[PDB]
Amino acid sequence: MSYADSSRNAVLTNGGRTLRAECRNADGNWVTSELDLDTIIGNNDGHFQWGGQNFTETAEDIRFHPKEGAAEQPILRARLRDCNGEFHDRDVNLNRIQNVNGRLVFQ
Repeated sequence: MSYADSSRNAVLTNGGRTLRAECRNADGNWVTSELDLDTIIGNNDGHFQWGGQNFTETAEDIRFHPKEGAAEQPILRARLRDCNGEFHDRDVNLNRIQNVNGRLVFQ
């Protein structure tokens, strides 16, 4: 499924630039993994782009929701600024992020 399947203590850090979460590895051990969103997440005029990087420079009000309601769906929403210079709150499915033996990687 995703890293969320075996992740906890998932909170955004650095102002929504770092995704910190504790995910179990292939052995079952809980590993604290951190993925710089700003390193693999981009904002395309109000649209999250997996593999963009530097989205935080055009993103504001970044709030991470690892376990959304009873759905426990990891989604990240923030205000995405467009090339014109406006802002529109968007949301992205962090389910793309999986855990490989104790590491967080986007897919």
